[PDB]
Amino acid sequence: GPVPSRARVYTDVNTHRPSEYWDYESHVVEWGNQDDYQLVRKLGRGKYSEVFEAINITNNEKVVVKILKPVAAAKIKREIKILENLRGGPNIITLADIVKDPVSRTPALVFEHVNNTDFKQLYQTLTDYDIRFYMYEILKALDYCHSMGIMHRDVKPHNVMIDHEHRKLRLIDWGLAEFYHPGQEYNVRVASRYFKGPELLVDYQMYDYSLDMWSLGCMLASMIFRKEPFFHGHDNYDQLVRIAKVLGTEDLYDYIDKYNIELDPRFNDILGRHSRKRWERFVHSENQHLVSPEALDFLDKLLRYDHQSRLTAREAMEHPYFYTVVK
Ligand SMILES: Cc1ccc(O)c(C(=O)O)c1
Repeated sequence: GPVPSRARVYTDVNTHRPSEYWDYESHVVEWGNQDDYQLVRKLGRGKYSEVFEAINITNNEKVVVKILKPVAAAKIKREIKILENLRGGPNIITLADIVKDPVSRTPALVFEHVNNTDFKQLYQTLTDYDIRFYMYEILKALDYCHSMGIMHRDVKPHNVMIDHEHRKLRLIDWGLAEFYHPGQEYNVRVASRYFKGPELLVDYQMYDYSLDMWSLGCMLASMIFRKEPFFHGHDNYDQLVRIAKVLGTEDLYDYIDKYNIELDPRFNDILGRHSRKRWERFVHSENQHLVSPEALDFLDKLLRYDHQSRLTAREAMEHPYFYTVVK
């Protein structure tokens, strides 16, 4: 069957820690007071929660309340533990409280206020400098959570909250996040279609932090090339074909050969034969001011089929693309 894989960094972070850290099922939730929070307006509803702008009446501060749907139980406890472990980390959303919602009778997570604007609202109109600046800020969040033994697994523009006026960023929605344990097989039904890594699309379960680096590369490609999304699949199958039209089929078959993966036979009639395209193929008069040799070299090193070959978050922070960013 498939050949096993291990992360090349932060491999054994969870193995050395006491079970209290990663055994989210044994965690005891310290319940706050639901009356401290007054709901103001509904911001949105996703698959697993409803999100509201609210006010913390004990200090008049604005907060965000995420009321969980009563679907999964193990999933709820995992999100709370991950948020508590990461609290105070660079550009990580701050969990302020956990209360029991009086109506839904489910946990409600209370977060520090952020502007009601996601990165998808701004990321197609940034300058070259601001793409570099904000990507460096996202990398600080990813290296921190990876160093803490956690993969986000849902990196996408909607999950990056930005306050452009204040040049501040937060990585949000840790509901799909998981503790990395070497040799563990994970569910491939994570991330949004356009940001899914080839490991998810070929059903390779022993993936790691590097999945977040492919999703980050998809975001960068969409920003520097002004193409939303960069890989525009009609479904999870066509998503891999769209990737193969850019990266080529030869490196795809080498990746599948290396990990001894059984590619779904559905692909035999749709994948075709494609050579790797040079990154200059995507450059045009409308995006050329966002492209540089450094941007293309950095993107090339994130968008690799082999998850073990992608830059790690710390390696990404060292790249020449960020030499222009004031630190
Ligand atoms: C601050 C904020 C806003 C919306 C959200 O959905 C989240 C979250 O899921 O963590 C956080």
